[PDB]
Amino acid sequence: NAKISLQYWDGYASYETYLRQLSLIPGKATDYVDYVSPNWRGSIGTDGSLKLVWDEGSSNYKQLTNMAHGLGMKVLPLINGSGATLNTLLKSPAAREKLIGEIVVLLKNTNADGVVIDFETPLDYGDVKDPYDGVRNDLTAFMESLHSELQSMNKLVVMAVMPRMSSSQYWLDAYDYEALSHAVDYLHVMTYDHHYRTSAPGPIAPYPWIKQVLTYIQGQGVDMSKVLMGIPYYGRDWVVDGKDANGNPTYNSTAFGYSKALELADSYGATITYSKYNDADPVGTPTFKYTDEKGVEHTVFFDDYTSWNAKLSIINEFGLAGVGPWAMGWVDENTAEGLFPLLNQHLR
Ligand SMILES: [Ca+2]
Ligand SMILES: [Ca+2]
Ligand SMILES: [Ca+2]
Ligand SMILES: [Ca+2]
Ligand SMILES: [Cl-]
Repeated sequence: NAKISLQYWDGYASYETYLRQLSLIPGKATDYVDYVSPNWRGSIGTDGSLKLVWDEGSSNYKQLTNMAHGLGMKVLPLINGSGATLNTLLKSPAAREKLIGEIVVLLKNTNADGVVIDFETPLDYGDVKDPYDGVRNDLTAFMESLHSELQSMNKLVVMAVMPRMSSSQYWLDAYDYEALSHAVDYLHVMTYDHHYRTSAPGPIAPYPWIKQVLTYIQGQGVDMSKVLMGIPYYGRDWVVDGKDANGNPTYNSTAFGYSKALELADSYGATITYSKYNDADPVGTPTFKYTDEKGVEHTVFFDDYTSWNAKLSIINEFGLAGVGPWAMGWVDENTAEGLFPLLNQHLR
């Protein structure tokens, strides 16, 4: 009954932030977390070169990894990219070789346990009709070359992919989900940010929407026992920040953790309500509104222990491998007290 707990270690360029996040994991560490994924990515180049967040010969990477290893966890450095820079790279077979080589020397000069690839949209999808042109096959070739290489080193490969809902979403055609699922050990479907920073307010990851995404992914024929679902630790506070050139109201928002949301609702005396996404949403997502001292109306959507628990149940419905939440930086001591036991109940 043991499921995979992949935690994202978003310390960015701050060595102390990495340490502070580990220290926020209580009891026996392996009872809550299997893998930790640090975003040690500084910049990825056209030619496939890789630049990390600190100086060249820094001992930070080795020290942080031995730290996590001492706690019984495994480390999978997050390699994330997007946009034009990543499109040129994958197009070039030399640049693909180059990046993989940089990954190889990283896992050697760190003794890490593998890598989480996070190549996000925008990605070249070419013509809309043709579902097979663009960077799609070049991306697959990268994953297959990486998988072949790292598995020789007895290292793990996890790939974070965009949450596709249906066939009409042509801009996601870069992800050959079936072929990709065979080039990884785990497939992390990032089922969150259904509502984002400048969109209309709403649940960041509604219960029926996650199931909807996973149903599509299942339809592509991927092995669901290799799929890690996604869940947000953060919420969002939306306001109307103005107008566009055509007079249309524009939204903007700030992201925060579970604790901040509670303090907010308490400060303004707003009552929290579970927003049911539709008739197929039993528990729902917590939400509230308030008006600040400047007269601006705010709308908040976030996740508590109640909604988190309902969404984690999807692991049992689809027989998933586990969950990859984003991210530990959104968890403070108050949140951690109830969140980690909650994780242990579902991930055992
Ligand atoms: Ca992301
Ligand atoms: Ca296309
Ligand atoms: Ca199509
Ligand atoms: Ca208008
Ligand atoms: Cl943001």
